[PDB]
Amino acid sequence: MNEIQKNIDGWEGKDIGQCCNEFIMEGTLTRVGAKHERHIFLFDGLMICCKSNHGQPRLPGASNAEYRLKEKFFMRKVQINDKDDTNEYKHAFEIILKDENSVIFSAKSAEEKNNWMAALISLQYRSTLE
Repeated sequence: MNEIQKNIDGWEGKDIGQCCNEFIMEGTLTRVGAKHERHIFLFDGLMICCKSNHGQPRLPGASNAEYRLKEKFFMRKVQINDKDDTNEYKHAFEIILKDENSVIFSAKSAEEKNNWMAALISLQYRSTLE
């Protein structure tokens, strides 16, 4: 949370570093829904999306959370759906995470795209097996 506290906001949650906080997957996905980006961070406890659009003051006031940790407790059952055509589109797909919510991630790394969906498919996979 120390190396993450400088990329979150209100560090939501009641002590996670003790419950886990083991960032399963570390990566930043863009939300193709209004030119918006956020540093995604699926924790072994839940999913946390660190919003990222602009900066904020109070930098010299001990801080550096340019982003904003967004509560996303669905990793326990996600559903990524790489619904894109790059060749025809940019580089984003639909993400169907628990709590019935669809997103529009935007990756630029063939690996990230795979690690983006693989990571999600990793947990979502534990929602029936393992």
